[PDB]
Amino acid sequence: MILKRAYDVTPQKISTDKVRGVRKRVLIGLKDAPNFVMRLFTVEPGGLIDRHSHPWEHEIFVLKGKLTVLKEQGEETVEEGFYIFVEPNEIHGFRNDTDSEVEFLCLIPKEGGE
Amino acid sequence: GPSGMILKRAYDVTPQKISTDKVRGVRKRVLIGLKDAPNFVMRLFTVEPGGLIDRHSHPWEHEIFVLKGKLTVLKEQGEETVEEGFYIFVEPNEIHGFRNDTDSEVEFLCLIPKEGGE
Ligand SMILES: [Fe+3]
Ligand SMILES: [Fe+3]
Repeated sequence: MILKRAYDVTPQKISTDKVRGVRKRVLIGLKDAPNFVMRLFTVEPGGLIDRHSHPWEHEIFVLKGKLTVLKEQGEETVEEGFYIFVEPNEIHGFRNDTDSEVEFLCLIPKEGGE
Repeated sequence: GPSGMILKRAYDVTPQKISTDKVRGVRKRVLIGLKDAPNFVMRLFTVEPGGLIDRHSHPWEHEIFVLKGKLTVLKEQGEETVEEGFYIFVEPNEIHGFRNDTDSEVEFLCLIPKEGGE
């Protein structure tokens, strides 16, 4: 059994053509997980995960702040305490329009890698 | 399967009492359940003050994230208390349980493969 403070997992900075101002922690990865993986994303102020889709679902829980969720069309802001279920293949992305860090848990099936 | 995305305040799900031989003082909200999940389910557990999930095991893993309070985790050998912001991975067949030794509600997310139900 593994019991650990998520913050103590070293975050990975992501900065690409589609993702900016985002850090990813892999809490429960491929090494441990038989079926699905647990990540914690931190979105800096003005950070963005542009619209994309995958063959797998997402299960998300918003831990901190106000998260702007990009949808196939339009967007929706949610707060800490919301969960999000993204169906396979659904276009989605995220933005932080606030002045403080936003955090959310994101779990995917293992085929999605970590 | 279906398309779209569900976005919902977890507290708009009513916390239902769990009452079994091995559980007392616990409520559960099914967030992403069997009716919708392709692979694994998401539940939010509330352990009332003095609540207890006795040591047990099952043939699937747990992935847990502590949302509120101080959760006492029971292990095959001894116990350990963790707090909001901790994650827990329980291997398949690993003995585990939980207790709330504090005066206030403890909350944690718990995800299992959907073959274990919701
Ligand atoms: Fe995605
Ligand atoms: Fe269990």
